[PDB]
Amino acid sequence: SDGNIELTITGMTCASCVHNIESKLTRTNGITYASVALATSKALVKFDPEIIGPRDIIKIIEEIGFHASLAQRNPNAHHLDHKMEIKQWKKSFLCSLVFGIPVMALMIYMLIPSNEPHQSMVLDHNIIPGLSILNLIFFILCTFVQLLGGWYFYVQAYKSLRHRSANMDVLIVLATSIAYVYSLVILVVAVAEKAERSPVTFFDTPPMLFVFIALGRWLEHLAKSKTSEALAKLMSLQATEATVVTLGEDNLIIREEQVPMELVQRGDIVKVVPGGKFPVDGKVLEGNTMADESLITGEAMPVTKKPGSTVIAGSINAHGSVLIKATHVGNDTTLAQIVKLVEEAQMSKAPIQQLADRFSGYFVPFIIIMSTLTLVVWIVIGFIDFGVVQRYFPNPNKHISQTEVIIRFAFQTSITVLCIASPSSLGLATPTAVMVGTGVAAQNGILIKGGKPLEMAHKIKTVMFAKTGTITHGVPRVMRVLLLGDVATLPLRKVLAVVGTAEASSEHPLGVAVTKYCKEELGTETLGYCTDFQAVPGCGIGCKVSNVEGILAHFSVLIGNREWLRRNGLTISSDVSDAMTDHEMKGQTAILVAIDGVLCGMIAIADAVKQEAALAVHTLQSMGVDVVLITGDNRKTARAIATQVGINKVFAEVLPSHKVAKVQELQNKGKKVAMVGDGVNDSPALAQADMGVAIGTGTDVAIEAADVVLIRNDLLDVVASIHLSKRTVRRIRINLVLALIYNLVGIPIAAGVFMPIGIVLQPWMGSAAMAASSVSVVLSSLQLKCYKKPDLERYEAQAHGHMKPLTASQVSVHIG
Ligand SMILES: [Cu+2]
Repeated sequence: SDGNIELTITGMTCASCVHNIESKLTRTNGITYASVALATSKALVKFDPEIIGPRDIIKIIEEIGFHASLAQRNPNAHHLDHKMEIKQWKKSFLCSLVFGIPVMALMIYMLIPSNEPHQSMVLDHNIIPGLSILNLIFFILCTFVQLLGGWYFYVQAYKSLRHRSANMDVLIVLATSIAYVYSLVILVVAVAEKAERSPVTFFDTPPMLFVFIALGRWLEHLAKSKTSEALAKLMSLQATEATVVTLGEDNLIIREEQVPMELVQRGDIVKVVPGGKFPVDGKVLEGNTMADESLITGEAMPVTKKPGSTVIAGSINAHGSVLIKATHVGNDTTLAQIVKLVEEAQMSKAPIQQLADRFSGYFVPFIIIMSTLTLVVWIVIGFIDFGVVQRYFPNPNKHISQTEVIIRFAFQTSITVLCIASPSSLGLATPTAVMVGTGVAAQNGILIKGGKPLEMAHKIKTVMFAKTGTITHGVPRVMRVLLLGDVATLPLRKVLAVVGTAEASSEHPLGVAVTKYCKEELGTETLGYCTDFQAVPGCGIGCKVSNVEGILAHFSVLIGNREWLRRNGLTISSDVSDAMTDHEMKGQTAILVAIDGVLCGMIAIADAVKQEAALAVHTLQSMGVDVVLITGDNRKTARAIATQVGINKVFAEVLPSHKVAKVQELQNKGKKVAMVGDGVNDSPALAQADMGVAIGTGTDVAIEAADVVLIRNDLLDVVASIHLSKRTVRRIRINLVLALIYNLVGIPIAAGVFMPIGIVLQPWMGSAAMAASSVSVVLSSLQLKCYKKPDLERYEAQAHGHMKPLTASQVSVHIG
C-alpha cells in the first residue's frame, strides 16, 4: 500500500552497479530503502505514493543508464538460466581462440633450444634496423586482436565512463591500451634512430589476455548456471493444459475441452489421466488413487488420496482418472507462492553484503592509484638510487640503454599489477553462496526467506516453542466422559447433546472433536438451538440452549477452566478438584461442565505428542541454543508436556491478549529470540520476534509475519534449518577470505617486490591467474549442493549414549 514496487533491470553485469544505484536512490529524498540483487537482476525500492511516482523511478534508473521495467508474473526462467550469456561467451572465446594459438606457438618456439636447429633461431632475422620479423608479426596480429577482440570491452568501458562510475572493464581497457601504446612508441623510437637491435615489445600479451579473459567469463557463467537449478526446476513443473469437463447431473461428462491455465477459473471441474500432472489445486470429488509430490515438498513416500481430500498442483497422477473441483488457480497456487518466496528471499541483503558493496564500490580507483604509484616509485628508484636495481640487473648489454630496461620493468610491473586484480571474486562471494543455500533448502521443504535470517540464524541463544500445532499433532481425542451430579434428571444422553450443541457454536479445535464424539457415540446427527453465545478467549464460553427434545427423544451452559466457574459465581468442591488431577498428570487437559449451577461432570481431552519432539529439542540443546515452552493452558499440563519433550522452563497461563511480553522479557538481556509457532494463529508473536518459524503449514506458505516457513509438518526441519544456515554463513567468510588473500598477494607479487627472489610475471600470466579466481569462488559455492538430507537413523546415531531423563521437580515456570 506504500508503493512497494519491484523493478527488473537489464544490462547490469558488474558488482559495483548495485552500490551505485543503491546510493543514488538512497540519497534522493522520499526514498529510504533500496535493495537490488545482481543474481536476479531485480530491484526492490519503496517510495512515498504522494511525493514521487514509479515514472520518476524509471526515469531516474534510465538516467543512470540501465533499462528498467515492472516485474513480470509468468516468465522468470530466462533471467536465471544464463543461456544468452553462455552462448555469447562461448562464441567470443571460440572467436578469440584463433588468434591465441599462433601466439602461443610462436612464444613456445623461442623457448626450447633445439639440439640441432636448422639455423640456430633465425626467426628474429632483422630486415630494417629496429624492426624484426617476429615483432612485425606480433604487431600485426595484436592490432587485429585489439580491433576485433576488444570491441565489447571498449564499448562497455565507454558506456561506463559516461557516468561518474568506474568499473571492471576500465582495468582491462587501461591494461590493453598501455601495453599497446608503450610498445608502439618504443618501436617507433627504435626504428627512427636506426637501432641495431630490435627491442622487446608488449605485443604478445593482449592476444593471450583476451583468450584467458573470455575463458574465465565463460566458465564462471557455466558454474553460475548451476546455482539456479532448484528455482528453474520448480518453475518448469506447473502444467499449462487443463482438461475441463462438464458435469450434467450425476458427474456425467457432456463434452471435453482443453483450456490454458491463464483462462481457467475457480469453479471449473478438470479431469486427470494416469501419468498426467494435476493442473490446479482443489478438492477430490470421487475416485481413489495415489499421487507423489517429491518435487513439490521433498517427501519420498507416495501419499494416497481419497474422495473429499485436497490436491497440490504439480503432482503426477498414478492410478486411474479422478475428477476434482478447482479451488486455487493462477498465482495463488502453492507452487507459485513457493516460487515467489524463493525469488524474494534474495532481496533482503545482510549488512555483511552491505560492507562488501561499499568496499567493492571503491576498488577500481584503489587499483589504479596503486598501479600509478608503483610506476612512479619504480621510475624514481631507477633515476635516483640505481644501486638497488643494478644489484639485480647486473648485465650491461650494449644493445639496450640502461634507462630502457628500467622503463620496461616499471611499465611491466605497473601493467601486471592492474591486470591481476579480480573484483568479481569480491562481488559474487555472497550471492552465489546464499542462493545455493536457499535453493538446497527449498528442495528439502525448508523455505527460509530473506537474506537477513541467514546470518541471523547463526546467533540464536534461545528458541521458543508453542504447544499446539508444533509439539502435539493438533487433533485432540477424548479419553472418557465423567459425571458427578444427578443421573436421573441429567442423563448421559442429555449432557452429551447439550455439550455438543453448545460447542458447535465455536470453532475451537477441541470443540470440533467433542462435537464429533457426541454426535457419533450418541447416534444422532442432529443438534439443538443455541443463543447468547458468550465467547471470552482464554477463559471459557457460556450460552443459552433450547430445543433439547430433538435429541433426547431417541439450561445455563458454563464451559471453561477452573477460574471460569469462579468468575460466574460457582463453587468448586474438594472431591472434584482431585478428579482432573490424575488426568492432567498424564498430559491430558480437562474441561469442567456445569448446567444450572449443578456439577454435571468432567470431560477429558488428550493430545498425542509427536515422536519427533524428543530428538529435535535435544539436538538443538546439544548444538548450543536454549529452549522454552509457552502455552495458555493450566500449569499442570505445561509441566507434563515439558517432561515428555525435555524442556526445563515454561511460560504457562499465557493469555492470547498480551502474548508478546514474554518475547520482550527474553530480549531484555540483549540476546536474540526465535519463536516456533504455527502461522496465522501466532502472527503478532512471530513478527515481533527476530526469527519466526511457522511449522506445519501446508499450502499456506503465504505468511508475512514469519521469516522461516516449513511446509512438511516435521519438527526435524527446525534443526535442519539452522544446520543448513550455519553451513551457508561460513561460505561467505571462506569466499571473502579467498577474495582478499588473492588480491593482497596478487598485487605485491605483480608489484615487483619479489625481484630479489627472482619471480616476475608477464601480464598474460596475470590473467590466467584471474580466470582461476572467479571460477574458484563459484565452485566453492556449488559444493553446498553436495548435501544429503539426514534421516532418523542418522540423527540418533550421534545421539546415542547421552539421553538424560528429567522429572517435574527440575521444571521451572513463569513468575506472575
Ligand atoms: Cu581485468
